Amino acid sequence: MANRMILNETAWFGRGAVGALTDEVKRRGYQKALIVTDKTLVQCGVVAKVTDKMDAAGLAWAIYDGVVPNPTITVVKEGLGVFQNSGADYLIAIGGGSPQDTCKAIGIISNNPEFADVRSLEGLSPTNKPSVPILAIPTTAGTAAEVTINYVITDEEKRRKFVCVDPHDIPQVAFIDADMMDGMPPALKAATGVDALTHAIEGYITRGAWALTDALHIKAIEIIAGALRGSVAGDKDAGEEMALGQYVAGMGFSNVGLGLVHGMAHPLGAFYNTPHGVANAILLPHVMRYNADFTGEKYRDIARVMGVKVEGMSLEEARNAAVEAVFALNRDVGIPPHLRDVGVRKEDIPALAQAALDDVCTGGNPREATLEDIVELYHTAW
Amino acid sequence: MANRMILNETAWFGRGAVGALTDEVKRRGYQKALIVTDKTLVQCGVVAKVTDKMDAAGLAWAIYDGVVPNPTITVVKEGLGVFQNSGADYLIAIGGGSPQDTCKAIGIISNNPEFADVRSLEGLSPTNKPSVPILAIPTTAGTAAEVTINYVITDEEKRRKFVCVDPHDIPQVAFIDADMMDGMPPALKAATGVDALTHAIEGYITRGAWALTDALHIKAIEIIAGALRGSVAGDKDAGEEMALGQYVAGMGFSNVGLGLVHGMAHPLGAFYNTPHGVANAILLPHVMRYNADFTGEKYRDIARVMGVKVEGMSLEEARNAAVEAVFALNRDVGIPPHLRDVGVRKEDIPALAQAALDDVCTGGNPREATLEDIVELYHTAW
Ligand SMILES: NC(=O)c1ccc[n+]([C@@H]2O[C@H](COP(=O)([O-])OP(=O)(O)OC[C@H]3O[C@@H](n4cnc5c(N)ncnc54)[C@H](O)[C@@H]3O)[C@@H](O)[C@H]2O)c1
Ligand SMILES: NC(=O)c1ccc[n+]([C@@H]2O[C@H](COP(=O)([O-])OP(=O)(O)OC[C@H]3O[C@@H](n4cnc5c(N)ncnc54)[C@H](O)[C@@H]3O)[C@@H](O)[C@H]2O)c1
Ligand SMILES: [Cl-]
Ligand SMILES: [Fe+3]
Ligand SMILES: [Fe+3]
Repeated sequence: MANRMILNETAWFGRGAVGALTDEVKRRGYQKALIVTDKTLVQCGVVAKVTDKMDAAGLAWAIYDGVVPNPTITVVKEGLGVFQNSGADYLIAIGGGSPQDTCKAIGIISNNPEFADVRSLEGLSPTNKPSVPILAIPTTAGTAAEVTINYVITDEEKRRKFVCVDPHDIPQVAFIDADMMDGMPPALKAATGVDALTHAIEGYITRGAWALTDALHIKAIEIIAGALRGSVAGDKDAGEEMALGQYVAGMGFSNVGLGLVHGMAHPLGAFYNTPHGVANAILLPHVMRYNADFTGEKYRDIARVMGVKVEGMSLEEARNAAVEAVFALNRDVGIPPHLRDVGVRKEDIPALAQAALDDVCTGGNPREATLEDIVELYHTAW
Repeated sequence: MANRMILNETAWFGRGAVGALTDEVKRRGYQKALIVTDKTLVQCGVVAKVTDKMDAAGLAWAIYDGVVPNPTITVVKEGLGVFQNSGADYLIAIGGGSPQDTCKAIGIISNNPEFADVRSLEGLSPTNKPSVPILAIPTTAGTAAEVTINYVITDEEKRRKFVCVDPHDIPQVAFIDADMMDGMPPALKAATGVDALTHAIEGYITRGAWALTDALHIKAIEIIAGALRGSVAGDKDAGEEMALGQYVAGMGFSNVGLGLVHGMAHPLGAFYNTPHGVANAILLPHVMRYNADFTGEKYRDIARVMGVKVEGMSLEEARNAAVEAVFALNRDVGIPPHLRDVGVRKEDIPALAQAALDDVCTGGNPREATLEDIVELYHTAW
């Protein structure tokens, strides 16, 4: 079959890309905006960075900083609520995947009221109308939610993180600039960073993978690999690189899927509020082994673009170098090696496994996985 | 400053991507389409490939096959005309850069009546409204007009081919499938193909160049370089590869510019009806030389991805390998080596040089060029 690609029809890159917002707004005559964000972000004067420009440019805006890490259906509802009573024309998502994924949720439902519940929006959410125009402004080195046609919400009730995929999510314009992301504490940079790396690697070997997708992913890996460290260390230049690499990774996996690393990470989110960045970080290497054999020459390239001199290695050799380069990075970035460090409980392995087994992302894994295979993984990752 | 990226918000790739058309139209309830095309394409049962699917899907369509190679203002007017009298909800561009560039022209003017002239639309076209939704379906290994924000028109009167640039031009969906391109005779595959390679190389070294754009271009070069030959010799899989590479190149140069090769080729089109592809083809290597020194390590990369073992080479060495790899391909592909072979006159070089000096593309050249410098070029290319 043919492959479909869904990208931002417009996107801005580099320190100060946020400056281009006011004009994008004008250029397309929007009247009022609902800013969807964190309270942490508003307090740290990050949102101000945008509202201030909007103010000077005389642009109307209202805020909703109700989002919390791992956005729940109640948050999404509260937002839709705030949205419906603002004369808001569009929305601006300032923040990581949470406020951004929340924002996409709000945009879709506000036009597909049909799906007010928000369960009914999992998988390929059967929407008939494109979401309210949304401007994405990421503040983290990961998610790439600014380009992906997907959002994940948490159903606290059913302690399970569910993924929603719909080409109707996609922002009209994405503003990617490290200036908005400089605030990230080291731990946060590392976490989001590795999430992006995870995104890149899982998309390079996902099942839908093909020419364009592979090209994008491998490049993203390359970028991420050679900068996450310096960024976590503070090098602002490396931060700008990260900002790009995470975005590139999104251009790919969004249009092609991921794998178990994400499938085995979501349940971990829903179960212990384990930061996605950290979850993937911990699994990734292990899941990579579990996948090694079903990835042809892939890992060779992965190992290469990560500094490993894969020259003269055997495919098996390379496959270990790759998995190892990863382990190496997490350690060098401060991510705990085991799930036991992040409070995962063995008595839950069975539950999680099932949660993962079902999770939408899993299907994209190059190597089918059985409940037991996964159980095995969670353990050997504990 | 920041870099802005403008891509297709939606694109389909692969043999049969045209199949996804009917649905797209539906998933976004349009009503009627004006097919902008050739007669050659019509007679060759190529447009049928689309009209047939639309008919079966019960989609209304009207055709306009008045386009000709290197489309003139009169053609663009005649089209706008036919369009303004059809009940045309949106338009579908089936064909190379001509029917596609014609189509974008028609789409823009039909919403920015302000420029019914078509000179008043050169450079950064000051349009205030986005063009009529246009679905691009390329039939050639080049142009990439389906993703670039620019169309070029011919002012037969003031015989000079002028480039028009405007983010409003951009098609809503692009359908890239080698099935539409299989008809290209070898000389055509060759010509359009090298045009694509030309785009990739020029965009890789154009002044606006940066991270994302460098990545895209270098990948495109890689793809094109490794398939054009096979495609021209008949390999359908090589054809599918080309289809992608040319599109990829578009993703880059559209958003960053080109250089002299295109600036020196346009006047050649306007003057002698020289196929854009063959013109670029002939110049390219020469212009590359004139540029070598102002392209850092760029050529080294170019040479590599073209099969050149740039291993123990000096930057000078590599730079020559690159320019050579090109000469090598043109030959292998059947493109005449001198402008004299394509009827270029030596009495006119001064005219052309001026024409090129004024061409919008030129300014992107990494090395400033003077009228005389260009004259030098046209001569050493004759
Ligand atoms: N389905 C998928 O493929 C996929 C992929 C990636 C992420 N996700 C989802 O994305 C979310 C992860 O988002 P996230 O990692 O950005 O975190 P987040 O936004 O959920 O939380 C980040 C925390 O860091 C703070 N923060 C955010 N940006 C900051 C900045 N620039 N400076 C200082 N502090 C900042 C916030 O205030 C917040 O407390 C999860 O909900 C996850 O499930 C899904
Ligand atoms: N601004 C830019 O960057 C840029 C880049 C490339 C070209 N251009 C312009 O675009 C045009 C280039 O168009 P083009 O060379 O792709 O082709 P075209 O459509 O202009 O003309 C192609 C000719 O080849 C025939 N043809 C096209 N597809 C065919 C197929 N599948 N099978 C058999 N015959 C086929 C057509 O019938 C026509 O006669 C030129 O007018 C050029 O000036 C601009
Ligand atoms: Cl108000
Ligand atoms: Fe993730
Ligand atoms: Fe061209």
